[PDB]
Amino acid sequence: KVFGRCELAAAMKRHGLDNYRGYSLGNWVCAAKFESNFNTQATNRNTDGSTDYGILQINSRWWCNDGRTPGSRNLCNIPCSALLSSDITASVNCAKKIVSDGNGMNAWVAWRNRCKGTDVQAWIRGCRL
Ligand SMILES: [Cl-]
Ligand SMILES: [Cl-]
Ligand SMILES: [Cl-]
Ligand SMILES: [Cl-]
Ligand SMILES: [Cl-]
Ligand SMILES: [Cl-]
Ligand SMILES: [Cl-]
Ligand code: NA
Repeated sequence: KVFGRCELAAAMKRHGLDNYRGYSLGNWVCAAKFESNFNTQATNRNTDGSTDYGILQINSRWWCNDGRTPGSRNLCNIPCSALLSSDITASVNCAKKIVSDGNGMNAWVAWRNRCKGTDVQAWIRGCRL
């Protein structure tokens, strides 16, 4: 599924991400824009052989099982395929664990490089929320 901007903002708010760990909804929408362009089926292979999955490009090194990432963990206790669903519940629940891990949203390098410190409220501007 390719979400619209305000469509995703609404879905993220419905699943309790808005101000989760103090990160406003615009932070989460911005991260999803640059990680996946709002596409739930986004995948990207890392140089180390891990893969990133879904709207928030969650990595198989730590967070999900894809059976092809040696020495990895599965701390969200999900198959990485769950992260590609039209239903964002598994991505949101796993993102809540990642953002609790100690470095907040810096876990998402695209958030650090493209969203952090910017006017992230622009990402939810106009949306009925
Ligand atoms: Cl957009
Ligand atoms: Cl915001
Ligand atoms: Cl594996
Ligand atoms: Cl594990
Ligand atoms: Cl699995
Ligand atoms: Cl959803
Ligand atoms: Cl933080
Ligand atoms: Na894994």
